[PDB]
Amino acid sequence: NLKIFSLNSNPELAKEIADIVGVQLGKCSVTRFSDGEVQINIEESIRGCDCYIIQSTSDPVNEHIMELLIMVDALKRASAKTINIVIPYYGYARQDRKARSREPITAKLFANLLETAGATRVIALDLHAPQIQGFFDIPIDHLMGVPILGEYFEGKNLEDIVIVSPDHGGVTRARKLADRLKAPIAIIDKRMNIVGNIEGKTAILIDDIIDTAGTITLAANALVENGAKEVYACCTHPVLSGPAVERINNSTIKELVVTNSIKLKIERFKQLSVGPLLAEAIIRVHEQQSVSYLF
Amino acid sequence: NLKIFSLNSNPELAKEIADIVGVQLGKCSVTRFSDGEVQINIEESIRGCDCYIIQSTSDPVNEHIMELLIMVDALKRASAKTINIVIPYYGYARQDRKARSREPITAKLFANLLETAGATRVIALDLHAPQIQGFFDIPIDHLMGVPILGEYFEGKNLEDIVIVSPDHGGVTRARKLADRLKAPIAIIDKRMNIVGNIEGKTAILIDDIIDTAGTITLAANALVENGAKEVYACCTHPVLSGPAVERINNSTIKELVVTNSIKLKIERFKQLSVGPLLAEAIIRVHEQQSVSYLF
Ligand SMILES: Nc1ncnc2c1ncn2[C@@H]1O[C@H](COP(=O)(O)CP(=O)(O)O)[C@@H](O)[C@H]1O
Ligand SMILES: Nc1ncnc2c1ncn2[C@@H]1O[C@H](COP(=O)(O)CP(=O)(O)O)[C@@H](O)[C@H]1O
Ligand SMILES: CP(=O)(O)OC[C@H]1O[C@@H](n2cnc3c(N)ncnc32)[C@H](O)[C@@H]1O
Ligand SMILES: CP(=O)(O)OC[C@H]1O[C@@H](n2cnc3c(N)ncnc32)[C@H](O)[C@@H]1O
Repeated sequence: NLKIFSLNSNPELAKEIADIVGVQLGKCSVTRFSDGEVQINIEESIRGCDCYIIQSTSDPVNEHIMELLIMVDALKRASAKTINIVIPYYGYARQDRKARSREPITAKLFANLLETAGATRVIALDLHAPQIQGFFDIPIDHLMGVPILGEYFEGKNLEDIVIVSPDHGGVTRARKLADRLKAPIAIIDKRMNIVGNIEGKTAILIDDIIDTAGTITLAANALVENGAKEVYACCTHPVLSGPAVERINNSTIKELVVTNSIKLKIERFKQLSVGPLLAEAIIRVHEQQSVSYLF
Repeated sequence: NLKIFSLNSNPELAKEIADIVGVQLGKCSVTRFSDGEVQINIEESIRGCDCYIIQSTSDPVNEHIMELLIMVDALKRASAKTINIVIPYYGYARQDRKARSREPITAKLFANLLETAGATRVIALDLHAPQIQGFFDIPIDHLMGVPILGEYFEGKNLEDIVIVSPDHGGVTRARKLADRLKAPIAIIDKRMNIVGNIEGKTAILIDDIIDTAGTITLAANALVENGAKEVYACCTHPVLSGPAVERINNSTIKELVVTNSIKLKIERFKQLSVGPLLAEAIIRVHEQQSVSYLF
């Protein structure tokens, strides 16, 4: 049958996914010996079971990566039938090529590591570059989070919107959101110009990851300065490190909308859940049903 | 110790490169048996030599891919020291992810095939997606073509330029060319809107591949209709299949600028050579000098 294990990155999301699915989370202690080495106890036999491990490789990234790899090894040697990795947030996704000399392509190395450890398949959400799906030779399902952010805004009954991409590489994303809301797009062209008509419109800034918030807050204020009626901001993954919160709270962003792909105070925010989406992906993968239906 | 072989895709480019490097192309004939199967005769012993093969996997793509793989196999079994692949145009680079269900990720399979056949390293030019560099675990150098197209436009003394991206996924590229030309950018948003000020400006349309020319010609005419003084168009790889030439010749494109990464009658065009760029790269790879010196 189906066993779901949660590691340490996002226990809540895991529990939420297990409940939506209708099963109790797997019994296992994933602790740390006194020396910081990862210790793993899977307290119930799992021979012949299909295991799903839920882990975001978010802060601290290297610890979550290692306890994930170590867990995969434990399951492989314990005879799991399949070892399915559910990764709500894929750390290192941004290092997807040699942008400069002698740089590692970490997203690819992670992929090689996971396969070497023994992973059977991966279920990922809003990967920074969709080409990362090709970094694996094991099956990998890539879910989009935009439909979730889109539904929330549509329910706000907004009028006169313009979807804004905070930089050059986010235009495709901005376009997927514009499509769903039947709206135009404008882009921030920082060398900080604004390409597109944002005058008197409700601007929605969308990015995949919101990390330090420099570009996003900087872009918001400039949207307002240039005539936008109000600015909303959203992303799938709330990394929010450094002075992010500080910056967001002090900006002109009316509301920051994020998902719980990463565990988290912000004054004007709203966290949407990707629990239902992942749970449903899990069931379909497990009942061998079409996943394309989720798109 | 250095030997360069040309396969059938682009003999001219290969000879040009060898002339710059100063070697005579290696002795081998790649022909067809009466039934269509590749026959490969390597006329000289290459034991211990560093072999570089020059092949674009352009039309007919599957034939060029097979003769390349078969050549790699011949070299491997003939004891080449290294087998270095110079790919000016990487066919199948557009299938870099699962954009819709049950699709293959061909760019990745090609990479897996090349390594399986025995490739040591790859030198590629303007890959459709830079992440394709991470599809390999063998070393791969990714040369850029924009600087070549940029130099040629600066020599036009065009004023009031705007670089235009023909769609959402080409904005980063458009930006690298704008940076060069210290110019602004506009983008075509087809659901066919134009986001950006193109009124009375010389518009330069830039894409990586120009295949059927539907989007590009369609974008040109719309640029003109909306107030652009004149439109130029450029790309690195001239696939130009189908009714491309037909369409280009009949459009308002003042001049189509391409490179010779792919072998080619167009009325207003200009072909620039990537021969010098690839040749210097081969020399630096063989000598183990810095390749990043070239960027
Ligand atoms: N419209 C979509 N947007 C983006 N990619 C999608 C969409 N539809 C399907 N895909 C891709 O196809 C994958 C799932 O499809 P498959 O498992 O091949 C087929 P099945 O429909 O049998 O599950 C997803 O993980 C995603 O990568
Ligand atoms: N400015 C840059 N733009 C794009 N790619 C670059 C840049 N700098 C270096 N690279 C990457 O680094 C590769 C070449 O440098 P490396 O082999 O890492 C180091 P070396 O300079 O020692 O050769 C290129 O093929 C390219 O992928
Ligand atoms: C705008 P992009 O092209 O999507 O961003 C990729 C760049 O960000 C850098 N990057 C990688 N990991 C990072 C991280 N965790 N924080 C900040 N930037 C990162 C990479 O070196 C790469 O040059
Ligand atoms: C510009 P893009 O968003 O990178 O385009 C990717 C899509 O173009 C298509 N594509 C793949 N191979 C191609 C080919 N040789 N001819 C035309 N389009 C191709 C596929 O439908 C793929 O999902």
